[PDB]
Amino acid sequence: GKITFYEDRGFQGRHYECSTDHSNLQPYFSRCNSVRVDSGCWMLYEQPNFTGCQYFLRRGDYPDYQQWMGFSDSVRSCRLIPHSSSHRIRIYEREDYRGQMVEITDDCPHLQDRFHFSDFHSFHVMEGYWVLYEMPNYRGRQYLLRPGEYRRYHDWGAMNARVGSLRRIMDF
Repeated sequence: GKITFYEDRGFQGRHYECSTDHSNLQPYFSRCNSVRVDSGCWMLYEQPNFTGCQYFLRRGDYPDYQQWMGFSDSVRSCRLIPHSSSHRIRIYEREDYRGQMVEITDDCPHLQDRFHFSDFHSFHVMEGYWVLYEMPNYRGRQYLLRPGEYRRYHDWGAMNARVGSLRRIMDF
């Protein structure tokens, strides 16, 4: 993967070219107002050590932070997401994998309108990498889901349980 961060919008100012995970981008730039993703899928984080607001970016140009649904120009850590040939997630109605469950291997732009139940509080990522979104149609706060278990919203870095859609991460 290759991503370039720029301090000013429109791909101006101090820039940093990156091809790896970084827990601390502050030595290389103090603000990020535009990005060019040359290759790969990336999760950016507002704060160091993969904390704070999260943003999913893939191949393409982002001339302003609003284009990655940024809450500000802060980017202080990043993950290159590895390739997934398959995606499988279990979605549960209640915390700790209780209540109704559905198992999917595709994207879901609207959780509420699609299944047999109406509430979504825990997830088991069986295969691949996903982005969980606060609102329908892949909008709002974003949370990376990696293979593994998410018993309640704190496990996915949320400050509350609001969710609305789910997208597989695939190359771009």
